[PDB]
Amino acid sequence: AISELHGPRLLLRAWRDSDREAFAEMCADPQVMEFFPSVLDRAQSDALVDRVQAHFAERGYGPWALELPGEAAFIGFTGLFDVTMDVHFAPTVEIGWRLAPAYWGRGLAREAAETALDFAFERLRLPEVVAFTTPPNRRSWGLMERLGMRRDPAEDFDHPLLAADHPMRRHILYRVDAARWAER
Ligand SMILES: CC(C)(COP(=O)(O)OP(=O)(O)OC[C@H]1O[C@@H](n2cnc3c(N)ncnc32)[C@H](O)[C@@H]1OP(=O)(O)O)[C@@H](O)C(=O)NCCC(=O)NCCS
Repeated sequence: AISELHGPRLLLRAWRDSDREAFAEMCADPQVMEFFPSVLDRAQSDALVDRVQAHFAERGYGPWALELPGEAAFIGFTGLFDVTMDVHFAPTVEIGWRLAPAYWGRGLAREAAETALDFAFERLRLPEVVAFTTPPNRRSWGLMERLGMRRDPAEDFDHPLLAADHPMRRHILYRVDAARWAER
C-alpha cells in the first residue's frame, strides 16, 4: 500500500489532484532558477508529478507530498525514488526533496528526510540510500551532509539522462547505510 509517514510537524502522504496546482506554483516561482536553468510550466510540473505517482503506484513508496497540519495542505515533497538509470551506484534507492521557499529555514526538509530514512532502514530494510545534485546546489548537498550522508569526490559522475554539453551534467554522490543511520 502507499505508505503514509508522520514527523512531529509534517504528514508525508500520497499526492492528491489539488497538489498539482500548489506544485505548479512552486515550480513557476523565479526562486527555482537558483536550482534549475528555467522555471517550469504546468505541463512540465505535471510531467514530474506523473513520474512520482507512477513510482508510488508501481512500488508503494515514493517522494511523499509534504502536508503541514495547522498551516498548509502541501509545501513540496521529500522521499525515496528507485535509481534504475545506468550509473556505477545503480541499482539503488535515492532520497530527494523540493520545498516551497516560504517553508525554508525551519528544518522541515531535514524533518521530512529523517522520517523518510527512518522508513527506508526500519521498514524497507534497505542496505543504503543515496542522494545526488550538482556542485553549486549548496542548499541540497548541505542537507545531505547534515543528515549524516557522506560524499566521496572520487564518485562524481556525469548524469546519463542529460546530454553531454548540459551544464548540470556533473553530479556529486552522497551515501548513508543502515549502520551509520543508527549512530544518530
Ligand atoms: C534543499 C532544501 C530542501 C533545503 O531546505 P532548508 O529549509 O534550507 O533545509 P532544512 O530543512 O535542513 O533546514 C535548515 C535551515 O533551517 C534552520 N533551522 C531552524 N530550525 C531548525 C531545526 N530545528 N532543525 C534544522 N534546521 C533548523 C537552519 O538553521 C537552516 O538555516 P540555514 O539554511 O540558513 O542554514 C530547499 O532549499 C529546496 O527545496 N530547494 C530546492 C527548491 C526547488 O528545487 N524547487 C523547484 C520546484 S519545481
